[PDB]
Amino acid sequence: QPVNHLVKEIDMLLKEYLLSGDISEAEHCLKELEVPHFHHELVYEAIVMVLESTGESAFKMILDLLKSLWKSSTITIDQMKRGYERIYNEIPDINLDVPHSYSVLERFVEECFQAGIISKQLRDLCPSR
Repeated sequence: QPVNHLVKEIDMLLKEYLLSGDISEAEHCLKELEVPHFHHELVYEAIVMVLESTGESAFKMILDLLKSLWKSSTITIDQMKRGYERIYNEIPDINLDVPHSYSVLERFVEECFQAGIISKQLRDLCPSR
């Protein structure tokens, strides 16, 4: 299949963040991509990475990145909503691939709500509930 160059760049950005811990680098690289109508894909891929990870480090790191991106006006409400809704749609299959993903997703969504970055409506739409 042909390369989706932008998916590749978003995955590289997220992996570089998880490996380096450098939130500012991640933010700057996202802005340099200049893809504000594909920020739903950043959100989607970031949450999939949390679901696929082990231990707590990726969960916290991705939480902190999404917190900063929302709070800095880098992701619009529509893009944020669509990223989470895309995860909510695909979670049955993600959960088959990675058991107990419903519970990880629910914890992640609750922590995002506790951080002020998603509406109560969007939290409540999580199918784990």
